[PDB]
Amino acid sequence: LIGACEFMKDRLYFATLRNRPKSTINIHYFSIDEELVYENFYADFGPLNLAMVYRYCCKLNKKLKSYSLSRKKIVHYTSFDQRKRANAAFLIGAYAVIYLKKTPEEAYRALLSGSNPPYLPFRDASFGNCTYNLTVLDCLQGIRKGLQHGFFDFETFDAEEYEHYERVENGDFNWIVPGKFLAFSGPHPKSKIENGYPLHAPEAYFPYFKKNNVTTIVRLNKKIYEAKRFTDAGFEHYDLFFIDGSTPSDNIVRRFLNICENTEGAIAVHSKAGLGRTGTLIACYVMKHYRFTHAEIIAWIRICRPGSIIGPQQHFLKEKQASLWVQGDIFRSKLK
Repeated sequence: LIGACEFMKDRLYFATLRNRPKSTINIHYFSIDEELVYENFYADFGPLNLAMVYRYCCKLNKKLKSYSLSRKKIVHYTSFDQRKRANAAFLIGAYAVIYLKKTPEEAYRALLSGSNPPYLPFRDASFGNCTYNLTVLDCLQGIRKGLQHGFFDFETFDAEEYEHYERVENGDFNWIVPGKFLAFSGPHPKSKIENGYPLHAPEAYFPYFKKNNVTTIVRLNKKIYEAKRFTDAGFEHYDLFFIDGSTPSDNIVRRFLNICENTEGAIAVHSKAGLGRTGTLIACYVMKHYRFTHAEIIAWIRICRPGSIIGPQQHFLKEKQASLWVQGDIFRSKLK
């Protein structure tokens, strides 16, 4: 275990190993590299999504409470594939934050505690270069912030539901802020199957939305269904179009924040994929109202909905952070 990162004195370690190790009477080894696998869009490779973080933490907690392993060092290993290794490092750092009560900085210090190469930064889903480098530390800080503001709770998290509704066959949506924001791909005019691709019409969503207090739909992409189909059914509906892969005007950001601040229910936000444009505007709201940094919210939203926030949208959020924070301080003063 030379070079291994120690997370619990004489008890839990994170190791990078070129070949499969053999568990012994003294050491239990396990890897998730082939069990929890990131589903990529293009050259993005992580971070692993929230349900995969949950499944890891469940796996590890059971090992640490197991009688058969109670006298053993438990070693989470990953390989020399740096894209597997960054996700594996993210997983055990996140466990450290959630269950071992370490700060993101402590968890990350542990990840550097061996003699190991740096961890590769995560990147976006674009076809070019990505110069917004989302690090493992950023992802651990996003986890801490989500925990801090109750955006997830692994005592109640329902991974079967998460894994059900993320699928295009079941509507392709994810909660980003419980009770407040759901992100999804844009409905089509008719529920059907076209070239083996399942398409959902607005009405398909009504039961879930009504049951979960979705009062408002915000569309950010080109119109291919009549807004009336939602408003008839009782939903508020709003159009704030901006071009795929671009950043929204001040006017669009202003309008989005007013729409969301003036409902007490949840807002279902969509674009074409529900990734770039949708993630960018939700990020603006969460930076203003919860004071996430740009790195924390890009991490948090991608953990909930991989592929979210692309290309220039990333540097946009960094550029707008300071003013969104100010606008939030003003907003909260004018309360009371």
